[PDB]
Amino acid sequence: RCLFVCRHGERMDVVFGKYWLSQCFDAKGRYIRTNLNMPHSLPQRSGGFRDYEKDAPITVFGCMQARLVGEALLESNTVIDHVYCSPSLRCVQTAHNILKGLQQDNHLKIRVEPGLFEWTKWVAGSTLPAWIPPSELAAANLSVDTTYRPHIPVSKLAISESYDTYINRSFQVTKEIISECKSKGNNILIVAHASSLEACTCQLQGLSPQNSKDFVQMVRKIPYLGFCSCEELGETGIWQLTDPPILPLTHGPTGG
Amino acid sequence: RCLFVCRHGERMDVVFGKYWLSQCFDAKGRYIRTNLNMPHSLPQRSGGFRDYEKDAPITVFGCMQARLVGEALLESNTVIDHVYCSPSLRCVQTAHNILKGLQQDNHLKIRVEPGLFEWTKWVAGSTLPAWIPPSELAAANLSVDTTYRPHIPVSKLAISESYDTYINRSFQVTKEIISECKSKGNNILIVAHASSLEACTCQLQGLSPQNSKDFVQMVRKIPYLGFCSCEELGETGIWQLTDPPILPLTHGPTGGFNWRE
Repeated sequence: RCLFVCRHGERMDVVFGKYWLSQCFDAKGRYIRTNLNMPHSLPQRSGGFRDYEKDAPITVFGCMQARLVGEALLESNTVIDHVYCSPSLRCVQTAHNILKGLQQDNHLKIRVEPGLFEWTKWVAGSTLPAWIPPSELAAANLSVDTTYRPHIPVSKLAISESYDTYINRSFQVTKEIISECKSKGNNILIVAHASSLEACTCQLQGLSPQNSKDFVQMVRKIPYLGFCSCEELGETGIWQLTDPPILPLTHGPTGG
Repeated sequence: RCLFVCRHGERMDVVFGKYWLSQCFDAKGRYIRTNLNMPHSLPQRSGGFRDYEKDAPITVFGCMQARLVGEALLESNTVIDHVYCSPSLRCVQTAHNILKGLQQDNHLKIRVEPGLFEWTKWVAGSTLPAWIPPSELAAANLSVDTTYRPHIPVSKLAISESYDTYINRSFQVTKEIISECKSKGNNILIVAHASSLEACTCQLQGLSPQNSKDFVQMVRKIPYLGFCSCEELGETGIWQLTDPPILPLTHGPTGGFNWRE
């Protein structure tokens, strides 16, 4: 009956900049944090830590943003039956932290859906990020479903894809998600990107999509852990926006 | 040995603005939070919620900033022997949350020192904030020492004091703190305001205070939980700024549009 879509939390490569790896990895490739907003450790990646550069983790405070949202869901008695995320490490980690907040991290298993990845035009670099595969994510103590069959496998995503291609895959993927969850629980959570909130829901509400210009402008409105909800109207496959089951989250920078 | 001075955590009245009380208290004075960065509850105050007007609490994120600082101190095996704070609720709550991170919120008792309050020129009106007295703080789940006799009681703070008066009293209170702790511990933590980092340590180190115009520019640069450290050279009474025993803490805002639709 309800679909919840939310943006990942605060990024290491935004707080500490594009050259963040320079401030936490030494010449031998040892992780040595230089700020309390950096995690105590980062999982070992199969391609080495240089894989972090196009696929950075959330910060300590990004983890907290996510946890507070999970706690809010719990306090509102909002049951989540199915949870999906983009393959980006920041989305997987946001989902895992929401599950911790919800006290469901030992029960729900996150379905990693490469079809939830953001518009690949925004991939900062020549090629797609070396996403940590679900088996390795589960090994890094992220509550991921290793058996989930993705609607768009990683190899079916195209670098620098068109806007129309991006929009199309969002709606199709969302519809496939809704369909497979249909008989098996009421509420679905998708943890993905700012673009996902617009792209996953636009045609779902029966609205016409916007040009890439209006789209990019709408995407800039979404805060970290920005959270929206839809409710299915009868059948139709038309969903209508609803007031979210939880309060919004707003904080400033450490500043100074 | 070491003197640590830090700024309080993120303020409710900064994030949610001057009129935050109007947002979260109804006409009957019931607190109803409207954002996940607002605490689940707030302490009852003697004069009702309007006492918050000039004395705002920290946010959920402010509590976490302070907790992480306390956790970091624990991880560096930095033992805090005495802890003082400004009588401002934001400073008291910050110090309490640091003690929680430090796992000392049952052992250390915070010494509320009105002498650590910021420059009184920054208080609007002709009256000081209605600070929660130490007895009522200890009662409101904040780990304060009700036995502590302040160096500068509330009554001894001047309304709209001059810059050099603020700088002098900061110097004087810090020396008095240092002196009373000498027999009993090695490390002192002061939890206060942006202005406190320089005001408490400048003359201690024999450095000249900046003019009040340069000072204010310097002050706005200090982040929430910004943390500095002075160390004493044996029994000389000579103090010098040192690298702090912990890492800095930096994060951004939620971003996007503050308000939609």
